[PDB]
This record gives sequence, C-alpha cells and structure tokens, in this order.
Amino acid sequence: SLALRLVNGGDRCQGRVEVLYRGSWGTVCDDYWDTNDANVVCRQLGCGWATSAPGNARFGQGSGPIVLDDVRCSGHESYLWSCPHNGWLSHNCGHHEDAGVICSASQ
Repeated sequence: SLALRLVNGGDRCQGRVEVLYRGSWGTVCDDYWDTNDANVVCRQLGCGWATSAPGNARFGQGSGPIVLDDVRCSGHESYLWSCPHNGWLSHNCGHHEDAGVICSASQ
C-alpha cells in the first residue's frame, strides 16, 4: 500500500519519482539525489539498474505534497522510503526540484 511509480517519462521505467503516502501521490526533492537513490527505485520497480538520476524536474513538476527529501540510500535498501532521509513530509524544496530516474529497462 506504500507504492512508487514514475510519471511523465514515456515508459514506466523512467519518469518523475512519486510515492503514495496516506492517499496522495507526492514527489521527492533532488537535494542529495544520486544514482544510488535511483538504483533503489529502479530495483524496487523491477526496471533493473539506474542509468541516471536527473534533478530539476526533468520529467516536469508534481502537484502533490513533497513527501521525501535528502535521500541518502546506501544502495542495498528494498524501498526508497527505507533509505535515510529527513523524514516523511519534511523538506525544504519546491516542485521545480522534483527528482526523477531513468532505468535500464527504459527503451
């Protein structure tokens, strides 16, 4: 029921990262967003390994809440929200900072 998808990306394996928290799809700030974070996302979606982790709303801007920020994944986590971060709904971003991924399974 805590879910994740990629949107405005062209296939399911690349897009803006969004997370279903408490009935709402919300976004992820790009502040420490790297390919370790994007691997956790790609692995958790079954899209494999990450080819990049673009910041600056490269797949546009969400209009939900911003649900995660300062994500600092070791790389071995199952789910993005199990990584270290500043806690649910704690962020210092706007949606222009929304984080995205491209995965291997993207065409």
